[PDB]
Amino acid sequence: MDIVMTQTPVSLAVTPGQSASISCRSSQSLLHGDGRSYLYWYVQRPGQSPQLLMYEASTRVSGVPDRFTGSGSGTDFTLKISRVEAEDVGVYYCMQGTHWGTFGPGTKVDIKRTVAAPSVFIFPPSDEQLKSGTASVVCLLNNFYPREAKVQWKVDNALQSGNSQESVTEQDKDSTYSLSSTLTLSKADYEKHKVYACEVTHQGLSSPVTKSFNRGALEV
Repeated sequence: MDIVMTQTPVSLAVTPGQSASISCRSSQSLLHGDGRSYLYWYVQRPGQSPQLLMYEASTRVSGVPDRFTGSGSGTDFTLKISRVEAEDVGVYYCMQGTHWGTFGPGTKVDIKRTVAAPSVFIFPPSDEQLKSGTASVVCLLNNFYPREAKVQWKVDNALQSGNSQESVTEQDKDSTYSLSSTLTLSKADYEKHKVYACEVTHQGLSSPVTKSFNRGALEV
């Protein structure tokens, strides 16, 4: 009698770094006389052709990351991921080896985009730009989520507004953003002040972070 394969769950969403384990079930036992159960695990990543991950239920294919392990015998099997990584997105199918048939229904492994606080850094202007008579101070926000972020400039601890421009990258595929905030002053006005600081507000930060530097350059 031909074998019917079923998988659970239909889908799961996890954060990179978590563990996971999906299940596969066969309508008939896959156990052979040699004590081995002929069960394959495949993954189909977006746009790619299926890739073999496991054979004989518990033997990982050479080259497959060691985060993948397999277990099970007879009619019930599991694929285990000790640490889910971003590149594990895809549909995971099981397939029995007793006779030629279709994949199981598959389990789509999604990956949740969590809140990521930005890494903030400030950059004094270069002497080459100061020669042109213009000073541009840059505050960089690297790889954050979600998009909403506030950058408040302060010159000698005076709140600034109207002399800064923001440039954000397109959404990454990590779905994170990177942003630059450039405070532009004349060379004369730049050398009129000592402390330059950017204060970033982002829901990934329990409190707003301030990066500063002291002209003449002490980074605080």
